[PDB]
Amino acid sequence: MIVLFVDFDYFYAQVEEVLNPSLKGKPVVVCVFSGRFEDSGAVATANYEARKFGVKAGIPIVEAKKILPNAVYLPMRKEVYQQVSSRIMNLLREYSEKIEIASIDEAYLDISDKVRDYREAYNLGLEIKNKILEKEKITVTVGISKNKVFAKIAADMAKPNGIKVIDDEEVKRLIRELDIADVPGIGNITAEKLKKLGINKLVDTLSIEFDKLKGMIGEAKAKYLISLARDEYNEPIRTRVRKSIGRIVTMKRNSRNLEEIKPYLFRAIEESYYKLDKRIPKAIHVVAVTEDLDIVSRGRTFPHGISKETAYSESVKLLQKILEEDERKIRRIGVRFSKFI
DNA sequence: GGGAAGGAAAGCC
DNA sequence: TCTGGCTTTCCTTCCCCC
Ligand SMILES: [Ca+2]
Ligand SMILES: [Ca+2]
Ligand SMILES: [Ca+2]
Ligand SMILES: [Ca+2]
Repeated sequence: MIVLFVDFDYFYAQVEEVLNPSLKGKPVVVCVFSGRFEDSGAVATANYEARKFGVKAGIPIVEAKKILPNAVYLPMRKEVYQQVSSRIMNLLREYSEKIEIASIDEAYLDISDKVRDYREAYNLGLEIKNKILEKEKITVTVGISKNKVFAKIAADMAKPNGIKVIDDEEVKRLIRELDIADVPGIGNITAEKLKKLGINKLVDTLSIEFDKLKGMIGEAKAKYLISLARDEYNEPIRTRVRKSIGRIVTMKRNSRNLEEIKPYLFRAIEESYYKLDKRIPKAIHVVAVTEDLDIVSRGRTFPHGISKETAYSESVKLLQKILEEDERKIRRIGVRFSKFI
């Protein structure tokens, strides 16, 4: 199998640069303003001009401004990025019927039936990069290898505006030399548990007692890492279908007063229904982020679709259950719908 | 013994 | 200072079915 992975560069910030070319060369920071106070919220992303200074996804906007007070700060316009992403995904479908859209800016294409070797795969990658640059002015990084995981690692190694092939020989080298923390699916918590077992490389998971590995990181992640280390990871490219849609908002001030929370909860329901667009959910979950930042949720599944009026009434009962069962104040409140008909 | 199902944990965008 | 958002697996409990 030959997998070609596409990952758009500094996507949100780059789209803003495409829509306003005068921004190019300047540090641009895309913000997610929570509306709680002046500049409260976090950075969604920033272009490398800003990132090279530590301004990146997830840091508080206030911290970003301490680092680059003169950068351009723009509020996220997800809908615009989503429409642009959709057009690019449509261009990629021309290169393969087997495509897995993984996120707003990533796609895996199985090009096994399209090219004969990595030389041809590489040339197709260039063709794709040029087509997207021609049509949308967006640069991307392409990663090519024998499976999805290595195709993604290839992209990580080449971004931004790059292309890289990790052939069979290099896959074996990486199994021995790649920091295991850099393997997709291994976050800080799993990386710490592994470091604690002396596991710093994929190859190391083959010499540890399986039960010891499984007991520390779980059966699925252990089987996952071992399959990669054995160079036997096989996962087909599959069409993805969204399984959940929701909206969660930040309240002006923390609270556990039902009447004060309701307006936010109902606003989150309205926006969620707008985002469902014809999809009818059979399940609704009310999700609350407590003052200490913990996440609590209560849901209900119906034997039928949930009308908006039913979403309103059931959401209150679920929020009451959250308040009746938890003692903390709520900071953020929302809903999530799933189990579509 | 183990499949489902609810909610938390963890991962990545 | 900690936005928003989606997916998958984990842990626990029910019950032989969902
Ligand atoms: Ca990525
Ligand atoms: Ca990207
Ligand atoms: Ca990692
Ligand atoms: Ca049951």
